[PDB]
Amino acid sequence: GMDDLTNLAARLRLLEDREEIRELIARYGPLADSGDAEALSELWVEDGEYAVVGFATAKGRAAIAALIDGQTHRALMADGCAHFLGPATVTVEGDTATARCHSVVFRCVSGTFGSHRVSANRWTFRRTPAGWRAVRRENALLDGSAAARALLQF
Amino acid sequence: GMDDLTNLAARLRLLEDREEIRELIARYGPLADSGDAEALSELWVEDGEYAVVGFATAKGRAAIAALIDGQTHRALMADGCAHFLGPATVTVEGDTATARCHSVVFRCVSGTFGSHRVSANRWTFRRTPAGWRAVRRENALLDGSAAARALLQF
Amino acid sequence: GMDDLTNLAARLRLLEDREEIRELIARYGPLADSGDAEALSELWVEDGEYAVVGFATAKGRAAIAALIDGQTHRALMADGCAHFLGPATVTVEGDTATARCHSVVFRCVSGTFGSHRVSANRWTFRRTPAGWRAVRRENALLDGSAAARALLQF
Repeated sequence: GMDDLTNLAARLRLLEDREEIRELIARYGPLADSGDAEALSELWVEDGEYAVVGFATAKGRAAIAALIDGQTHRALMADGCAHFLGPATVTVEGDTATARCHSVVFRCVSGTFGSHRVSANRWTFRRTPAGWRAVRRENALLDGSAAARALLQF
Repeated sequence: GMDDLTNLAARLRLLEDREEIRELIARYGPLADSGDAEALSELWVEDGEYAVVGFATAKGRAAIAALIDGQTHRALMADGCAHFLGPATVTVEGDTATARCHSVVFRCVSGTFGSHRVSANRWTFRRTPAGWRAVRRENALLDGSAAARALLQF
Repeated sequence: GMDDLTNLAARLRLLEDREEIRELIARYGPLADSGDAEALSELWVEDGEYAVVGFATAKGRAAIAALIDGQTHRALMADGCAHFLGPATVTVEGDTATARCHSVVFRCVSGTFGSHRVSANRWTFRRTPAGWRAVRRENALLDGSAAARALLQF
């Protein structure tokens, strides 16, 4: 029955699921920008992937952590950077979910700030015994590329 | 009584309302950037409006879809663009609601990214039998214009 | 018992807490950009603080309001500005909470838009009888400074 105890519990769980998924996505940028490679990698399942058009795919937590520990990212941190992910649209289906959002990498160059990359992202998630975790993130530049538009599309 | 079943149901409904409204707003940019004109227009009620200072107002779903199908927007998509809407403040009052947020249109020009427009937005919504839908969106540039500040104000 | 009435009430309260805290943060930028100094200051407890590296700390609501009423901020509003705060990560612990987010100040200069400041923020909150309120906000530029990275870190 609508508004009975079992119904409220199901509806609350759905809100909790969505809020957990949004929290994962909102933690990415702070963790990246502070260099917390291990914790960032732990947003994903152990064999999670992070794919970017024109890059080698990072497969598994060690590889994802190695992106944050890597030269290029560390140099970006030394310049000054923000990995700014916007509000996500989220769809939950049982024990899986999908989100889409934009991301901008802001970079400080010569004492002024600019937009180093502007991208689309599509994320997938699954419910694990320890909570929701990312399964795959795909990212592409919104530079006219076809892939970026496809990542956003429903 | 606080925390009784009826009270929990009312409080849960309010959270659901706010999350639905935030989800509408978060879907706008992905739908715009992927060119999904029909679905974007369906964020609004049938006779919904989208007003921008110094532009003709788009009235009705066909007119709102025609903005995304239009030359100017399609050219922006070919350049590479992100319609980046920030987190919204939301106020629900019964079966209506209001939200305010910022939006930035990022555009790729000559292989680098910039901020093509930076704007205020005020959105109104109503509860329909099929869920929350937008009624009116108003937008103005944060270029010193009076209208943009008024859109944000409480 | 999981999913009993008392358990649902506790879980709902936690969602409400997080949504209230997110709403405080989402109101900051609209209030700043519209010049609503009083209401902006009332996001904080009476003796709340707003600290920015290399600035005098604003202590108390009058001082926080005086930032928005101040010359520098008013000139920024006349140029055209957006105080764009991204999605926050939020952790609630009882009657206190912490959030981290990015902020970008967009500014219109000579009819085009740019990123005037890009910053890290760490916010603390407490539950008051009138709802959640900010206690301290700290902000630093993501220009390579150590403080900005520390604000983001978990």
